[PDB]
Amino acid sequence: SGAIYVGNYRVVNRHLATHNDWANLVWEDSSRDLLVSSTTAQGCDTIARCDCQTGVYYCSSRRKHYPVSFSKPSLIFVEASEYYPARYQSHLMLAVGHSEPGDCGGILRCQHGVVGIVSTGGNGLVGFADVRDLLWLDEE
Ligand SMILES: CSc1ccccc1CC(=O)N1CCC[C@H](S(N)(=O)=O)C1
Ligand SMILES: [Zn+2]
Repeated sequence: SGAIYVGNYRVVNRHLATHNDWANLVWEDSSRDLLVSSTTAQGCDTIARCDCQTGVYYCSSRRKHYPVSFSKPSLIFVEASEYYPARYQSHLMLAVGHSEPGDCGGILRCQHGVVGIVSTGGNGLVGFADVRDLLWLDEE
């Protein structure tokens, strides 16, 4: 579990969105595994606006933050799960790092701010849904 709290937005994995998230929906995209809902309180996270390929992510199944090198946002086949059919997830970045199913939501960050959240992984991989292209998270 986990979310990004920037401005009056809450960014979560679409597959982990709550009823309250759906009832206060701003934007969602199944192909990216992302959903954004509106919040009453202002958040403290800042979004990175860069092309970094090195950063640090939080792994809840180890209670640890790990430095990682990650690929550029791309399309990558993600194996069928209880949440989506076998398919091409977009804007996804891969790294070598420990991950297990409930780690979705952990933040990946670089020197510029939050880069994205854990969405996939496996056999020593972890994948992140990028948010750096969502410029509207910084305003209104
Ligand atoms: C950290 S996820 C993980 C880790 C180790 C092993 C397996 C997984 C599960 C995983 O890859 N899933 C299941 C939840 C839905 C995502 S997604 N990206 O939204 O299609 C895909
Ligand atoms: Zn950066």
